[PDB]
Amino acid sequence: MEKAAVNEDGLVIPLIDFSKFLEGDETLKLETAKAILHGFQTAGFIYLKNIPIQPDFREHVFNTSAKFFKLPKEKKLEVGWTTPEANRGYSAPGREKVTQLTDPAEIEKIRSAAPDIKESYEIGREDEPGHPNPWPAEQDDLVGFKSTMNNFFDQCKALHIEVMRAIAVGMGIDANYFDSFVDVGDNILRLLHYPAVKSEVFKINPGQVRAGEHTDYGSITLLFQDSRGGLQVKSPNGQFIDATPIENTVVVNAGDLLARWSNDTIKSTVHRVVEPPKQEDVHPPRYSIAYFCNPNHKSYIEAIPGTYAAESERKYEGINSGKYLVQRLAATY
Ligand SMILES: O=C(O)CCC(=O)C(=O)O
Ligand SMILES: O=c1[nH]cc(CO)c(=O)[nH]1
Ligand code: NI
Repeated sequence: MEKAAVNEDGLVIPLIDFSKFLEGDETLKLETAKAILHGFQTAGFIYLKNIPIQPDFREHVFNTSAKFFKLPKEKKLEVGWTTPEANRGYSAPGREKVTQLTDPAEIEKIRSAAPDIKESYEIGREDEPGHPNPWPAEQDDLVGFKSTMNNFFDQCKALHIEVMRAIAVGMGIDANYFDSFVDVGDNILRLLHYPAVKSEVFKINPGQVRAGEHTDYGSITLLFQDSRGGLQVKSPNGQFIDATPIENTVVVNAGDLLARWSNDTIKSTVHRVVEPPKQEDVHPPRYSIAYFCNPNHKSYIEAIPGTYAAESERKYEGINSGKYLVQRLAATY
């Protein structure tokens, strides 16, 4: 019913008014839920507008994130990312080093490699046994950092549950089917800062990007982006298409676990972040926030009802959600 957020090269990413799922009469609620599902089943991406998270709070959260990344290099490494099983803390991709152990076939590539021009900080739920968040010190500009981000984590946690309900309603299964699979909130709030960079850097280092192509791992990802642009989604014809920023929208995409969970009725689509499409000498800083939603780590993941007719259509063996994720997170090391 809304004009598509993206409509190019066979890639159609719908723009959906989420308040119509939450506040509509039964007919409108079903129409919206079906629009949401259909978006996931085709593009694997949707844009939501009029979500319960408020614009001025989102802007406060973006300012708060920007204050963290202005912190000195040493203060950010203090709260550094440790292990894949914690998946919490600060990181910036380093350049790989040639060493005595390295194979000479790889040396030409290692020297030419260009790491993503980004830095990140990841926050998990506060009360996970054995995995506390490495919070920075609450002083000067970072007073309120914790309470703000925990607040935002819980609002995104609520939105996750609501988007899965829309998926359930659109599938015509029990509206609350996913609740017990996602109620723990084993999610990851990834704050991202892509620093100001000269456009010539992308010519000097050919193949250089802001974020490498990938699929996300979990159920869904709530992606809040600023107005800079650069996010691209891969079309059915194999081309990366610009996911244009639209004010007060959240870009929502399915991850590999939901794809598998859905018996591949829902798509998990390749995406990346390159230079903004506009031509300029210097690209200003880009801020985004990726809230990775996952099934409960304890959840066992096998085909959702109504995603297959005969058992022979089930493409995948059952897996534990938690184990799967750590394998994805630990693979690159
Ligand atoms: O920054 C963005 O717009 C996308 C980042 C992303 O896809 C990710 O962190 O997984
Ligand atoms: O926890 C994470 N980290 C990174 C990704 C992909 O960028 C993901 O999907 N989930
Ligand atoms: Ni991603």
